[PDB]
Amino acid sequence: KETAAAKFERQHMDSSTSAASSSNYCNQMMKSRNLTKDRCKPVNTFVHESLADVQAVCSQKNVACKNGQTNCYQSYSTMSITDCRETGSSKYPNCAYKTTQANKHIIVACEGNPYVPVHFDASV
Ligand SMILES: Nc1ccn([C@@H]2O[C@H](COP(=O)(O)O)[C@@H](O)[C@H]2O)c(=O)n1
Repeated sequence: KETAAAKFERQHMDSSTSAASSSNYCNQMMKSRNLTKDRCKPVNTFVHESLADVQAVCSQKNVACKNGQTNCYQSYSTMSITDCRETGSSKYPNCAYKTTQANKHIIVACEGNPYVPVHFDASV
């Protein structure tokens, strides 16, 4: 279908912009990245840093993932991110999201060879 690494890039990377522009940023990106195609994905984070900088997190601070696995890594520094959260009124297929732009550390799960990000765990 799509490799685990390519799925993570499509769902979470937005290196083209340095930050969310408007309050309509999530509504647009969630659709263009096809995250509202069968349902409205409730939460989704987009990272505004280069792909190389995001893949480097895999060799930074090892921490437990929310599920208890230990292949999660936190960035040593803060990164520009956009948190997208479904609104209380939102109803598929008319998905509506609330956009929050912020600078935070990210936590990702990595796997493979090369060892790259395959899952977005959280923003701290
Ligand atoms: N801060 C967060 C928390 C979760 N997520 C996304 O939400 C999805 C489900 O998250 P949980 O597994 O934490 O419920 C993850 O697959 C990840 O893509 C996110 O993108 N940003």
